[PDB]
Amino acid sequence: FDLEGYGAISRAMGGTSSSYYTGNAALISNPATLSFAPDGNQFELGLDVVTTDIKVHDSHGAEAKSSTYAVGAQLSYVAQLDDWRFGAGLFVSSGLGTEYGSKSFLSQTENGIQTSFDNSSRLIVLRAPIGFSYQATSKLTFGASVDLVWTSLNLELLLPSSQVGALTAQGNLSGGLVPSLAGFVGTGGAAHFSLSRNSTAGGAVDAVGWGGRLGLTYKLTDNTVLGAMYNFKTSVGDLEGKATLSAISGDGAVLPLDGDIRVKNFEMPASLTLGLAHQFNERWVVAADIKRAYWGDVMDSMNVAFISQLGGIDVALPHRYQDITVASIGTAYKYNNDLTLRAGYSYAQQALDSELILPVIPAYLKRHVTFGGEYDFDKDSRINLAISFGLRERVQTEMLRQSHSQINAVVSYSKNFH
Repeated sequence: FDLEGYGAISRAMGGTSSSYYTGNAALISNPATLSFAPDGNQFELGLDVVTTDIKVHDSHGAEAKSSTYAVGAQLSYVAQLDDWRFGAGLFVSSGLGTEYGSKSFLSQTENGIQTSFDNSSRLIVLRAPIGFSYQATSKLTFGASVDLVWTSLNLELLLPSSQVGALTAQGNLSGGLVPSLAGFVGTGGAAHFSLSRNSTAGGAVDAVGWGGRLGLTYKLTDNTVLGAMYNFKTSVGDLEGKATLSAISGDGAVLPLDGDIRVKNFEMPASLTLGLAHQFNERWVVAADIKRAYWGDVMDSMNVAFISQLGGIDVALPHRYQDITVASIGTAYKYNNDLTLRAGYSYAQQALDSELILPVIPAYLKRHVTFGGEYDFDKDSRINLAISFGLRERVQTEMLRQSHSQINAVVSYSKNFH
């Protein structure tokens, strides 16, 4: 979602972030970094663009071709008040997700009828940090940040009867409606969710949250820095909106019901990263961070409740223990006095599998490989660059094979106010 450091610049160097100037994006990173910022007041201005490519194939020529793009932004201004550095920003990750069309084997009944229903998802995060960085000694900086959050989810899932069957079997599905139209669907049917309503005026199924953050740094040597930060599991609230469940019979008939979803305990990971920035040269600077996503850490259940005039349906997915580890290294050579060149590789590696291959919910990529530079044309104006690579992956276990990749591409601009 954003466990990739973030920063037009912190993206260029493998996602590294913990101990070196990473731009104003250190507000959602390590706010202690903001103390390595030029004097006066930096004003960052970022524009993100991701595209994503998913191929799903199984039981012969299953042909699910998704290929969306998303687009984010960055409006930030970190201001220096002596040893204090105050700052705030707006950050966007809008359009992220999937779209398969209503032509897919994903849009065929469990018995195999081509439905007109769509398979697609799209999320919109809206972080808004208020942060500070505090210079303390000639060797140690500290920073915190707190952010209001706002998420918006539209999605068009379809579940071939047997999946629903498995969900009732597990004890995860329930509700008035399950008995009632079990026979209308019938083994060989399918139910289909559609929370659309992107008109936020409607319901949209959206929520407000609160993230947190704080970190530090140590100049162990004069040519070596020592970063650490703990992102808090962001307390997202309930996603309440308006959706439309639609059961589908063996021969292709459709009952459209209209109600309200309430998604509960969408667990976001707390994370703790550590690393360093050795500088054995006045061009060659190199960063290396390890990150540990404190993932599954509460013993709740994500609870999706659909309530209609005709009764409720309800799904409860437990919070399995889980966690990931992103080893990220990055590099920035100074070709000249106006030019830095960055590159980075990073390898995430999660444990305990959790291989619930959800086509409409893409999975985090392990190997990333990123490049990028910087260029000055004003010295009080400045402009950063990055591109990263989601490296080819296979994941598969109903039987389903999926193979997908991602490709981020950022820009930002800092007009400095001395």
